[PDB]
Amino acid sequence: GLDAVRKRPGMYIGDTDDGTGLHHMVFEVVDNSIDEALAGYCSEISITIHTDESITVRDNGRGIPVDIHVSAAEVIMTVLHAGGKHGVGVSVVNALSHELRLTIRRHNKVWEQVYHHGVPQFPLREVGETDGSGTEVHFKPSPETFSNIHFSWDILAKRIRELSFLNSGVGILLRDERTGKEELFKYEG
Ligand SMILES: CNc1cc(F)cc2c1[nH]c1ncc(-c3cnc(C4(C(=O)O)CC4)nc3)c(-n3ccc(C(F)(F)F)n3)c12
Ligand code: NA
Repeated sequence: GLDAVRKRPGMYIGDTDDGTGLHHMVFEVVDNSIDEALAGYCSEISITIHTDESITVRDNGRGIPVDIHVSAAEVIMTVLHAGGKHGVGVSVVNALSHELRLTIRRHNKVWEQVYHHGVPQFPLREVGETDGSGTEVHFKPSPETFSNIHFSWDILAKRIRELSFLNSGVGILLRDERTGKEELFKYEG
């Protein structure tokens, strides 16, 4: 389970001391929005660095399926092994965040779930009406995992430029609330 991730984090997320693992936290979450853009359902992605060095990734895709009739969203946020025999998954990000809030806008409803170190505080639950669809993940990297909790504008921006070329017409906004800086990365092909 996620306990093993918390015990050997660099094995899952990358080096936790040289900046690799910390920024991989963002890139693992973002990859899901990129997949949603490649699928043709997402045209806007934003990545926000907050003053407390937490991160919000938000997209305007279909939203994670809820599939309650344990929610599908809880499965993808908490299960490490999908079964059987590259890319570690958002469950690793969850395990290594001291708190993470997932908000889904889908099928006229807003669903949310909160976790601490990957452990759900409560089940995914509906909390209101919405007119959009999409997914938002707000995570706070664990300072007990990363001795340096500070994000690098240059590192994120370099990777976002590479990502932008893969999806023409998909805007990726990088917003740094620590400094007031923001930049829209948008490739037109
Ligand atoms: C920050 N945004 C974000 C994070 C994350 F962490 C997962 C997703 C995400 N944005 C998404 N937007 C869409 C999907 C999605 C929706 N529907 C499918 C389905 C399809 O067949 O295309 C019906 C199964 N796959 C992916 C999604 N999800 C990424 C994984 C998953 C899922 F389905 F496994 F839960 N949803 C994510
Ligand atoms: Na949408």
